[PDB]
Amino acid sequence: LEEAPWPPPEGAFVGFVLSRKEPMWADLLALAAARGGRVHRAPEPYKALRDLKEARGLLAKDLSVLALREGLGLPPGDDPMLLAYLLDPSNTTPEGVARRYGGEWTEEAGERAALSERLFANLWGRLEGEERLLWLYREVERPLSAVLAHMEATGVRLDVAYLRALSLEVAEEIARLEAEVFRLAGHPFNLNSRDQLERVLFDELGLPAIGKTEKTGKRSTSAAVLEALREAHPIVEKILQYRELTKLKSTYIDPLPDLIHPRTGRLHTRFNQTATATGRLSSSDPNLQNIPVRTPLGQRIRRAFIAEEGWLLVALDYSQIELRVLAHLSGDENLIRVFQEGRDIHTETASWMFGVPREAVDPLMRRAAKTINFGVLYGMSAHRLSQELAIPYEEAQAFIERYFQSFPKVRAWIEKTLEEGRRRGYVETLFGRRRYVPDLEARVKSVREAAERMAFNMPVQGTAADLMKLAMVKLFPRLEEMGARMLLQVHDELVLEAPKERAEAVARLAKEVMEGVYPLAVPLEVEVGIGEDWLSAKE
DNA sequence: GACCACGGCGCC
DNA sequence: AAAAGGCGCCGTGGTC
Ligand SMILES: O=C(CCCCCCCCCO)NCCCC#Cc1cn([C@H]2C[C@H](O)[C@@H](COP(=O)(O)OP(=O)(O)OP(=O)(O)O)O2)c(=O)[nH]c1=O
Ligand SMILES: [Mg+2]
Ligand SMILES: [Mg+2]
Ligand SMILES: [Mg+2]
Ligand SMILES: [Mg+2]
Ligand SMILES: [Mg+2]
Ligand SMILES: [Mg+2]
Repeated sequence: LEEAPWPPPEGAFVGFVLSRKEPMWADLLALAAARGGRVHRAPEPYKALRDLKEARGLLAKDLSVLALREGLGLPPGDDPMLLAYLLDPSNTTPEGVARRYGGEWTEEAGERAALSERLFANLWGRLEGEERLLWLYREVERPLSAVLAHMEATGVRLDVAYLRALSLEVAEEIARLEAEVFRLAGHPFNLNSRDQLERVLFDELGLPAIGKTEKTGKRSTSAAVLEALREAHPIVEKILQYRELTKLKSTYIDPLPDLIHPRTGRLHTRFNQTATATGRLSSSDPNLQNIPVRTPLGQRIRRAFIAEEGWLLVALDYSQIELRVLAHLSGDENLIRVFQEGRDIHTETASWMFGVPREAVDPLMRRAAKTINFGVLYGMSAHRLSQELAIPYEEAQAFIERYFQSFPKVRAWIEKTLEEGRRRGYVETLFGRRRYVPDLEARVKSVREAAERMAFNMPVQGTAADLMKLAMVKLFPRLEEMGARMLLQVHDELVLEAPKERAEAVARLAKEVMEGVYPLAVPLEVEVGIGEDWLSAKE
């Protein structure tokens, strides 16, 4: 390309280099643009940002997030990553996409701009005739990138002082647990080392091995194995308690307060748009899609996520979402009827599990039932189910039979999906998002059957993901108009922040947008809560 | 200081 | 651990 002075003309493709991967934390080291046989390199990258109308190119959203951080309204536009991801969701990195579709991801901005331009050309050509993938690009992925940029640049408020205090309390309880473990072992060792713990449990103490690890075949010390050993030795329960506390402390309580941004005073995640095999988003640096909520300490941590002074959090969560999607995809009359009548399969399963009437089912019990309901749907074994429920194998086997007997057209949809997947090489969501699964034709049964579970899960999980993405794209401009903010997405949940005076109105509108996004053969229902913290907003 | 593979585990 | 699926981050162990 012919070198030309900055600035580029409108429509140019951008290339940029960051000091680190996270756009909220990165220094913009270089900026360039390419169009019409020319490359334009910016002498001063930050000032040069002001010249662009949109970020068009590889990782466009990251540049937009940095621009928004700097107080510039620079929206992301075309991004070859999104085109590539729609063609094949194994396309997740610019290194891989570049190699596959015509170039090399280097560390120079001008080369990145040139690459973006030519990749766009080639990938756009590949989507010619792919009407359904093109619809996803234009109606979902491209506009969603703009929404995600705003979410990333906004961040969420965290009660740092509360977490710092919590750390000190948890540290004292961890000390009590570890001291007991070492007493019971008869000697100290590194309790954080599963290799050292394996030797203590299975060699030094008398305990029976229950299972083996996947890659290296060591005797497992997983929570599932320890659960099976609860009655065998007092050290086991102490280890389980130690694990719960150290997991929460090392992953959330200690690291999060150190990640507050100096300018915004908030915690900023990244929402990765080309990261999963099914079309789900992922969240990283830090992951805010796995904040604890199940246990009492986990709940205390979730309460640290709070609204800005004068604002409230609004949390919205699709009810039984993958079951509703399954009803639509499979067309099972019984399942469709369940949702037309307003029943709750999670509450029903929970009633059976704990042997209590539906009115007696508490939230933790219902959570337990969700694990069981989705476990069974996506192929859990009777053995595993029997162990997790602590019921005889025969009882677990029976539950699985009746589960599918109740909804007969589900297994037929699974078989049809797998057969088409074998022929075409891919399975697809309602909207035509594809996942390639070549191991459907594997000659090794365990491999093939694992592939089958991945394959029939994808249309369900992916359709639910598509629906949420479409809802975000529709909702965002409405929130902007009301002065509200979209903060987080957690798969089938959104967390918004609204001025107190408008929170009730925002909650109502968001619920309606989400429920009416793309009507199915069954109603979509959305549960909504409002609160000063994330935990209180979900109750 | 960094990378990796692994086991393990937090969420959906 | 066991025939649930989908993620990212932890510390360990080993290395570079
Ligand atoms: O926390 C637990 C275990 C509970 C404790 C175990 C027993 C304790 C008993 C104590 C008695 O005193 N389970 C986790 C629950 C959260 C979950 C989940 C999953 C979700 N999905 C998919 C399917 C689901 O539709 C979608 C969104 O998840 P949710 O929003 O949580 O589920 P939902 O939309 O189906 O139901 P809901 O929103 O109406 O609650 O993600 C899965 O595929 N697998 C899961 O395990
Ligand atoms: Mg839900
Ligand atoms: Mg949810
Ligand atoms: Mg209104
Ligand atoms: Mg190891
Ligand atoms: Mg792993
Ligand atoms: Mg699981």
